[PDB]
Amino acid sequence: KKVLTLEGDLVLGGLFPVHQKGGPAEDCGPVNEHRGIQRLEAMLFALDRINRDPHLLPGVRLGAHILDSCSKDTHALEQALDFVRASLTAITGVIGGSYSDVSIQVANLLRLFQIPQISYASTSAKLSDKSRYDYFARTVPPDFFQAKAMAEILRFFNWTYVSTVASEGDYGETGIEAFELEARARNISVATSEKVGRAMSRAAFEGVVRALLQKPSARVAVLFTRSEDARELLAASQRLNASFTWVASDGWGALEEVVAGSEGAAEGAITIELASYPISDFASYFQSLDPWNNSRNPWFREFWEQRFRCSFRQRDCAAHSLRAVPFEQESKIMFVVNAVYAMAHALHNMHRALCPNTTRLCDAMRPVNGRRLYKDFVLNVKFDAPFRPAHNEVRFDRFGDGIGRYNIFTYLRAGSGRYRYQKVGYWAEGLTLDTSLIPWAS
Amino acid sequence: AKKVLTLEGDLVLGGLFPVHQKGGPAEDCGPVNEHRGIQRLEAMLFALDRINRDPHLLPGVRLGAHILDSCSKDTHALEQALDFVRASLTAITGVIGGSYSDVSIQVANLLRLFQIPQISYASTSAKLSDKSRYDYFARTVPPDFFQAKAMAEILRFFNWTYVSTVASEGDYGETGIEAFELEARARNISVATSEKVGRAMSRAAFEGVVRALLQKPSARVAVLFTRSEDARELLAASQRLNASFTWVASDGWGALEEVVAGSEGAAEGAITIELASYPISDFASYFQSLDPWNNSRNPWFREFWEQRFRCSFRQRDCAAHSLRAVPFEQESKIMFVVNAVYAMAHALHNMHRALCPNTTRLCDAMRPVNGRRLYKDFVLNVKFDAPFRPADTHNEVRFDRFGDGIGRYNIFTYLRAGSGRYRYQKVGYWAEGLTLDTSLIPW
Ligand SMILES: N[C@@]1(C(=O)O)CC[C@H]2[C@H](C(=O)O)[C@H]21
Ligand SMILES: N[C@@]1(C(=O)O)CC[C@H]2[C@H](C(=O)O)[C@H]21
Ligand SMILES: [Cl-]
Ligand SMILES: [Cl-]
Ligand SMILES: [Cl-]
Repeated sequence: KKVLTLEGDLVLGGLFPVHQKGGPAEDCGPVNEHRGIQRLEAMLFALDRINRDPHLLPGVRLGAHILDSCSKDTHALEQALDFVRASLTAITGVIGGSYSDVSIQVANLLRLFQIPQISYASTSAKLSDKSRYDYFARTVPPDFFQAKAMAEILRFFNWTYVSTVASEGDYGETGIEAFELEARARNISVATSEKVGRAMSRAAFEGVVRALLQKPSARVAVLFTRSEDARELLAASQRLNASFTWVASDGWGALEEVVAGSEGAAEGAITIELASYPISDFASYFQSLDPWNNSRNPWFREFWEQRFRCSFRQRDCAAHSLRAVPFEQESKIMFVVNAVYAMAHALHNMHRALCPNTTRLCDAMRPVNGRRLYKDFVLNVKFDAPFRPAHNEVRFDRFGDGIGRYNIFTYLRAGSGRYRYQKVGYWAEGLTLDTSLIPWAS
Repeated sequence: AKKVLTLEGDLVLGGLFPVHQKGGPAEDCGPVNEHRGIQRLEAMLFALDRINRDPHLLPGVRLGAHILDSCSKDTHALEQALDFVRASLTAITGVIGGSYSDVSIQVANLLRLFQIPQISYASTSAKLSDKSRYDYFARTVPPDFFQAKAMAEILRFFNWTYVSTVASEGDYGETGIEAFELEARARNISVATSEKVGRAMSRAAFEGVVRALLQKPSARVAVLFTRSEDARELLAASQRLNASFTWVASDGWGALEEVVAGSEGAAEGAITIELASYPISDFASYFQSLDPWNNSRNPWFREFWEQRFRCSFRQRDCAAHSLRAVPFEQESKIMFVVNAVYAMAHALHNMHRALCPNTTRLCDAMRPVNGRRLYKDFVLNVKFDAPFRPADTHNEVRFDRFGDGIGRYNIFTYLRAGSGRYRYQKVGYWAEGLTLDTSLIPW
């Protein structure tokens, strides 16, 4: 498989779902544009800015070794061998992965070589356990909080009889387990609990929907699903003409790919995303990307062909521009940039203590000690989030986690007939909803 | 800790045993583990000696060992298991173990990256049957769907319809109880409460579990899918709180003495399960003849001796003891250990017969052994009479399509015998249907 490599004095590993999961034979399927390509390019954008920052590692260039997880933990683990083979390349730290199952599988390999790891999207509560994930940190909070936010949405609307659907794996199952605990504490009962396996068919999704219809009093379906599972569930529901009030986690969030083609089935859905903002300079950087000037990204030409349904062989790709089309910044881009900066700040603070007389890598950091870097620097960073709007701070808590803050969205059909996500609320140690923005709310 | 049991050979087999219990929050390794630790490790060494003398099983190919200690911890086991792959980055042809499902899964994730076949003698988690994830794993034991079905059938037989469940956190406990619950539901069995035992539970936290179970006085039956230490500590807490429960426990508790020792009263009337087996021949004699001077090959034996006879070698006079003098109860899964080692030798033998026909020695075609072909073409197709089987038995060793063993279990009850001593009695079995006889059950 191909790899993205950038030269530096210290090299940061990267892990992203550049491609979707493949079919029954192949590990890798189509290019994953939003949570794959954009997130990868956000890490490249962050590295470029750090490398030109006079106040952050002025004498230490940050390189990269970025791998594709193909949205599959076993494939991510096979790729993750490149990070450790230079110990039986030299990787100082790893940024990634996205999926909780990928981050857990990778963390269990990285800790064996004391490589620090910072995830920008893995929300599984299991990852908060430092006796098991002692080299793991994340810029995102655990789903202990997300599950409360979802139980409280149901409690506010008095939805006391609901069904649940969880993605098989750490994320979905432990997320739904936390949701169900939090719902029972607020006297919300569960009609049925469905599961979506890691290799389900389109007909098997229709089975899930039929199973949810077997309890007609439960109109509210609570999802702790991966985007693809939310997408297929919704497509199955459109096909069987089933109507549900969806309440879904960040896996769905405010992704257009989830609802595209099943807008009618999704209408009225309440979704959650981790509280974030779009990073302004990232948008001009991404929209400038060009298949002729972006050779450092080995998956960019395959992304271009898919996005613009063109062929470089057929010479019909140049007519397209990311400048000439609309740009929707993926919700967790801020978390990617914060993870790269958190690692850069940690190495900078380590450099200040270990190399006081030079801006260059002194012998004390040849090589970088993984234990010290994680325990005494990564966990202790505290800085103002870069490219933030006119206020956020990057830091890790005692479990190496981010802050439990969430945005609440609703999926609606506007007066024009066009569909959109609309921010209707917020959760941060308590629920705040603006019912005037929810079309079906009284 | 960092001791490794090494034995030279033409082909080296990796080994993995919980030679020590898990330590406290500051140490990876705790006290030496006699029954599921020392005895199983010794059973592998016993099998290797007997294979290495056998003229019909690899006559010109000596099998070596690289045996590691998991310390009953999946993170520790995996740090140790790097030894198995550091060459492929001495060469390891296949691996025997581990015991705990979480250990076996963690190691299988690593070994498959290097196409290293693995055979467990005790990990029963259904997750391990998934060949999209554990394509180099096989086992001499069945997956826990069968154990969980057997448990739901035991309840249904006695009309125990409102019950409680206790699971050790992880892929053995949680998935075992989850399977049990689906089988119990279909048999009109309800669940009062479901408790989880965390990996770092305190004496107070176990008492909290007992009180959580007491909050439902209608449910006197508690179904356990727990690791032996969790069951030991839950019984200890029940004894402390004068709590009375009808225990229905998986192989984790099984027929272990250590689980019941000191909590006999809280344990009395327990229905426990173990995988169907027999004590093997020659091993009882092999184990009892072990001394701190002849057994230098096992670096953990002196520490086992010190624990067993409650003495110290530094202070001396530990020597004036013998395993022959003390009684010997062969650990229930010793047969699975020997079967796993023999399964690998037979797969290696059959591969040798096909790829090296012109010599009894290791030819080029097996220099190195191709792990993918070893697993797919030979390990999955082994079929042989179980070594050291008892008189007038037709036990065979084989694997199904997915590398799993056959769902056959023995059912036990924990009772006070006529001599006043507390003990486990065989009162039934499950092999595609429940057979138990009420007569041997005192209640
Ligand atoms: N929070 C998730 C997880 O697996 O931990 C759910 C699905 C996938 C989300 C994302 O990449 O934005 C990440
Ligand atoms: N069957 C178990 C498992 O973890 O899969 C339960 C606890 C431990 C048992 C044993 O070593 O005898 C093994
Ligand atoms: Cl990923
Ligand atoms: Cl083990
Ligand atoms: Cl245990």
